[PDB]
Parts: sequence; structure tokens; C-alpha cells
Amino acid sequence: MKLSEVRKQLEEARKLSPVELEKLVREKKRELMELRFQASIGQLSQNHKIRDLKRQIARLLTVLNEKRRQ
RNA sequence: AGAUGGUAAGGGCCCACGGUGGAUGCCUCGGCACCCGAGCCGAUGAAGGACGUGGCUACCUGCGAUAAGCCAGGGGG
Ligand SMILES: [Mg+2]
Ligand SMILES: [Mg+2]
Ligand SMILES: [Mg+2]
Ligand SMILES: [Mg+2]
Ligand SMILES: [Mg+2]
Ligand SMILES: [Mg+2]
Ligand SMILES: [Mg+2]
Ligand SMILES: [Mg+2]
Ligand SMILES: [Mg+2]
Ligand SMILES: [Mg+2]
Ligand SMILES: [Mg+2]
Ligand SMILES: [Mg+2]
Ligand SMILES: [Mg+2]
Ligand SMILES: [Mg+2]
Ligand SMILES: [Mg+2]
Repeated sequence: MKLSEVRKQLEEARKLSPVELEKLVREKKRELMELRFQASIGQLSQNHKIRDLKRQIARLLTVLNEKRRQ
């Protein structure tokens, strides 16, 4: 992902509630599966998207853990 | 009547050139010694492991379902 898009992702994430972060992670893990399915049938030439979503999910869960940690 | 040479199936010695083999010399990522520095880790689960982890990934390295990585500060360019 572009550095600017990563910065923005964290800014918006840090404004979300724990509940919204959970819902969002759930949806991104759903999209990851969809990406897996495509990569499995050789229909995902943009394979960089898989790593990207995975790190997004990690960033999201990192912030979720941030919110809950205090 | 007599006398003495050319035979090389193959062999021997020498010479040339190869093959095999990996000595020798050069080399060094590694090692050895001494000296100095530094010196504990663990139930907040250690030491050490198993299994995982990559779009394609056998192994090694890293990492742990957030899985060759997540956040932030510092360095750097
Ligand atoms: Mg990043
Ligand atoms: Mg004769
Ligand atoms: Mg002869
Ligand atoms: Mg002959
Ligand atoms: Mg002889
Ligand atoms: Mg020879
Ligand atoms: Mg020889
Ligand atoms: Mg050789
Ligand atoms: Mg020498
Ligand atoms: Mg020590
Ligand atoms: Mg261990
Ligand atoms: Mg491994
Ligand atoms: Mg960082
Ligand atoms: Mg940094
Ligand atoms: Mg920096």
C-alpha cells in the first residue's frame, strides 16, 4: 500500500470504536478470503493485494488492541 | 657347404600428448590464542523445541493465525 494510504488508514482507524474496528476487521478478513479464492483459481494477477489486506488487518487489530489496552 | 639380415602375437626402455586423480602454490567467508569489554534468563511462562507462516516456496533465515511481519520513537538518505 502507498505510505499515504497507510497513514490515512491508521488515522481513520484510531477514530473508530472497538465495535466498529471488529466489524471492519471481519469484513476485511472476508475480502481476504475472496482474494484467496481468486488466487486459487489463477484469476488474481494483482497478487500484491493479498499481502496488503493482511497487513491492513494487522494494523486494524493493532489499533483495536490499542483502544482496549487502557 | 657356409655364413649373416627383414618377422613382433605381444613385451621392455625412452620421448611427445592426453585421460584419471587432486598434491603443490596462491587465496580465505572460518578457526585458534591472549587481552579488554561485558555478564544472568524464567509463572508477565525461560532455556530449548513442535507445527505453521510467502501470489508461486524444498530448505535456511525471519516471524507467530496481526505470522519475511503490526504500532511508535531514534538513526539514515
Ligand atoms: Mg507498515
Ligand atoms: Mg631370421
Ligand atoms: Mg615390437
Ligand atoms: Mg600388435
Ligand atoms: Mg625387457
Ligand atoms: Mg596428463
Ligand atoms: Mg598426469
Ligand atoms: Mg578435476
Ligand atoms: Mg603466503
Ligand atoms: Mg551473558
Ligand atoms: Mg523460545
Ligand atoms: Mg520456518
Ligand atoms: Mg516502525
Ligand atoms: Mg521506525
Ligand atoms: Mg522514522
